[PDB]
Amino acid sequence: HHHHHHMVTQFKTASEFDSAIAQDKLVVVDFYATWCGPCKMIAPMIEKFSEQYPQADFYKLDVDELGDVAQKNEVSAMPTLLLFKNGKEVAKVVGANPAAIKQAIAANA
Ligand SMILES: [Zn+2]
Ligand SMILES: [Zn+2]
Ligand SMILES: [Zn+2]
Repeated sequence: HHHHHHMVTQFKTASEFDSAIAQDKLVVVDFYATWCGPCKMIAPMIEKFSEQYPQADFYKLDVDELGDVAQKNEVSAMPTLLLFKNGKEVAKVVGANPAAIKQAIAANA
């Protein structure tokens, strides 16, 4: 019954980031870079999760484009999946293990 899609939306600016995470719902943010190997390896999992948890909003952020947002959120390892609810970080999953990311989403959705 794949009658519609959910997307992993790319943040354009810091202000869109700030507003998006303010919501009263799980917001999942994949911090990546085009140079990042493990990020590409986990991209497929994150896309699938976005359509597995339609009650959460999924986004991605290119640290080459919004390195400032990355700096404010203390993202260093890559990929980093940051999860927020009501303006507050609720998980910070570091690295490329799909199992941990899945546990974190399931915990917070
Ligand atoms: Zn149907
Ligand atoms: Zn789809
Ligand atoms: Zn749906």
